[PDB]
Amino acid sequence: GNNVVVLGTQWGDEGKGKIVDLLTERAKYVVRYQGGHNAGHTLVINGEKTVLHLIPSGILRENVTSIIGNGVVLSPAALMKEMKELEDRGIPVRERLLLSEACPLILDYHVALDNAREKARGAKAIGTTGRGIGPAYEDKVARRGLRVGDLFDKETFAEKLKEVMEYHNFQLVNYYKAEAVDYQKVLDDTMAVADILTSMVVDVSDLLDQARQRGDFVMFEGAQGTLLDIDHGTYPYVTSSNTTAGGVATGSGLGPRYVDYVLGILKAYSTRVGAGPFPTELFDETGEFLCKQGNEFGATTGRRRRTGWLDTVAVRRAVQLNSLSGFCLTKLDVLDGLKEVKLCVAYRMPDGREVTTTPLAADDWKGVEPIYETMPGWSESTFGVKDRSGLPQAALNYIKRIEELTGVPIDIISTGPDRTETMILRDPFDA
Amino acid sequence: GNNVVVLGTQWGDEGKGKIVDLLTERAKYVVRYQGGHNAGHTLVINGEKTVLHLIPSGILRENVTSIIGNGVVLSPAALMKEMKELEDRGIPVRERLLLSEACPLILDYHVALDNAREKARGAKAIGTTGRGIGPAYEDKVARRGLRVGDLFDKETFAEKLKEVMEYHNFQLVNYYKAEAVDYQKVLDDTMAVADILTSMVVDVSDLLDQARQRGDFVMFEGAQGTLLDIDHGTYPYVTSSNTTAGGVATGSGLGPRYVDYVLGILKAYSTRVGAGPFPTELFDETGEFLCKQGNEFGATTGRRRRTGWLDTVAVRRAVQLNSLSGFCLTKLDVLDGLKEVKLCVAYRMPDGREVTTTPLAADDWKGVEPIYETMPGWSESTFGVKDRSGLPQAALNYIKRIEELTGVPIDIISTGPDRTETMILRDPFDA
Ligand SMILES: Nc1nc2c(ncn2[C@@H]2O[C@H](COP(=O)(O)OP(=O)(O)NP(=O)(O)O)[C@@H](O)[C@H]2O)c(=O)[nH]1
Repeated sequence: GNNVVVLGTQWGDEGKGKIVDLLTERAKYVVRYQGGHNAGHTLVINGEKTVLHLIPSGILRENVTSIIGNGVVLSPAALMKEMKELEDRGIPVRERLLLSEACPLILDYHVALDNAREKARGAKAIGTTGRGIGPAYEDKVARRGLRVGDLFDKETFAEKLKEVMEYHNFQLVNYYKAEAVDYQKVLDDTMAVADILTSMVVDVSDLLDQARQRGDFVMFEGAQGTLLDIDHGTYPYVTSSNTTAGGVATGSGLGPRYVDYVLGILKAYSTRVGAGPFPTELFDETGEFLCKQGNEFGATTGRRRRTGWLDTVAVRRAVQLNSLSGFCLTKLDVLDGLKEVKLCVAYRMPDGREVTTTPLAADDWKGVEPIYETMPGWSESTFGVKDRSGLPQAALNYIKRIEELTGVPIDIISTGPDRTETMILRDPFDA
Repeated sequence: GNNVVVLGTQWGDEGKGKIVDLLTERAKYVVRYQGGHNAGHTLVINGEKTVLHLIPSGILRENVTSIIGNGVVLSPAALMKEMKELEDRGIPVRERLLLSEACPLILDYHVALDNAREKARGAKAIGTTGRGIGPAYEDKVARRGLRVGDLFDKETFAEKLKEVMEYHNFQLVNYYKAEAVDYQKVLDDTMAVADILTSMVVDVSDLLDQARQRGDFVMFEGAQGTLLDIDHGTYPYVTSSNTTAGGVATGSGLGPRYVDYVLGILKAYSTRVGAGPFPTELFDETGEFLCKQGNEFGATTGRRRRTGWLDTVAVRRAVQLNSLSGFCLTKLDVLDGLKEVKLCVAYRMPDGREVTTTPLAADDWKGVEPIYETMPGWSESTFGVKDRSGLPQAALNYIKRIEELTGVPIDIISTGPDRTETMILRDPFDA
């Protein structure tokens, strides 16, 4: 179809950046519709390595318009830093990047709440919560937060700000016993960029509607894993926003019936970062092997992610929630050399009952036994292969099986970090 | 299509109850996916007139199953009230109703927070003092709240309740200087009906997928007006949750691509309750005529029910947001007797530009002048008419200009309050 959605179908880290980058070469628009400054996309800005957490990689492409829909919470501090880093590198950001007037603003006190909460709520251990995303979403639903559009009328901005801050400072001092955030500073910091921020504001919904009508290629990229969905993920080990493809309408303004193709980035094996149920998890040699061959490390205070086999049950849930059109399998090569490969085909419940659906209504994941299916592995490398013929039969059978168990075709296969190492069996846009 | 979404396209009060009752004769499943206990649907049963704000109207039907999706914030109190009302009028609710374990719970403290907030700074203003929908949504986003699914583990429920009730009581007492909320009571109030609740629990998205395979008729029911959507409405004069068709996916777990038809309920003229932009508002005898002849005097639900001409510029935004498939024009009869009739086709901006798209959700709305296209009216009666030949050439001309300005057909036309006072040109289910 023409409106393409690309998201992670598991618990994050599916390896979606390369796919996103490759699909941006044919797209007219790239739209972020959820999350905040946590996109995590590492790019090579002419020899120099750089990560982008807010601005879409489509920004590097000359004929592409990068859009930040109302679903993304925007820290002005974060955008300016990225804008400057990019413009410093020759990229004319301010003319390829558009924002919604409805984006919720993340200010100092928002981050302050997070920092405060992690101390008490969590503990003195890897408590990386410095961001302020959640609090921004919270103020949004409580109808007490600020939006980019509010910057258009300064007088009111200041009044609105003042009120939300006294409310927040109260909690900071009298409940968390943290410092208060200074009002004048927030106001001055924000007013300092108000004209920049609102100069990039556009009527996003109408814009996208015009593109749809003209048949332009529009790519919607999700930043977090499907199973981290606040609503359908594994509560409470979920993020502050909806991550499923259904979040595209709300977070961008485009109607639901306009999603043509939903590309689900699927990793060959599974990983999880932190607490949460993970039935296929491996606590042995094979695990350690996936972690090593896959380089499943943080790249920042990395404690080394949890590994395990591909969970077909877990993936069936994501097919449902996202109405997946096809998969893009990644890291197939990471498995190169395993005498045998496993894939969970069902969960066995404590009572004996076997299921193809993931746990609901309490009766938690606490005791699901994974029913695996053992496949022989392959020795012949799959790294770099650019055609289904370079792929050994074993590799093919495995892929073949995933398709059968899910009922969704693997339309793209990734076999290396570079863009040339990619197999396209269908193509999201022209099909 | 088998999956039908139905909602009002303006600021509510579009006359959708009748349509929903109608469409409910073919629906196998009727689902609520957004908001809370502010969805007023009036009905007659044991000769008495009963109003439901939570339970789906389809509860009257026998071979229909009603479902409250995870998108609805649920108040046990309000669920027991309606439940009992129906049990009393001989309807086996326990049998026909189903609920998501992911529905956030609304407890007394949430109502306290809401009430404290508006019955405070700026008493005579616009904020809260009511149902407690925003606080429950907020707890959900902060991830500190309780879900229907917590009722299974009664032990964990009681301590969880204590941790969160401690957090709000502090707020209530110290910041609002208000009565705290007795924990023992809330705990006792929820235990009293926990078992009742957990029995109605089901995996909703798994259930909606099976229905989708066997071809069952699923009607998704919207509760508020489209232009009141938290994100895309006439902010700040907005409601608590999302009101556009975008929430069916996040709100029920149904994949976005599986929505077949979106029916937008559309009143033949405009109304709005309370504060807020309203470009086509009347300040002459006509606005008084449309109110009196339309029974809009704080009748169905109001207090400040302003009246005006239909706004195609606003209606087009509604088309855009919901991917409208077809319109159902309601209260055609109200315009019976008018000399002329008007439609807003463009907004003149205070500067001077004449636009056709909704100005940004924060611009000179109170300062925008609507451009109208006038049309001859009809002395003949439309009321009661049950066949489009029986409608006057003037009427079936107005009908066509709406079609032509919105670019969406009107598949159903309501000519009076009786169920039989309806014309179904197409039927969302067969389309
Ligand atoms: N004359 C006339 N009355 C109508 C028509 N459709 C509905 N009504 C009447 O006008 C009101 C419409 O309200 P109702 O059908 O309850 O829907 P609603 O209150 O808009 N639904 P919600 O509040 O959930 O959006 C009712 O009092 C109803 O009897 C119509 O086409 N013509």
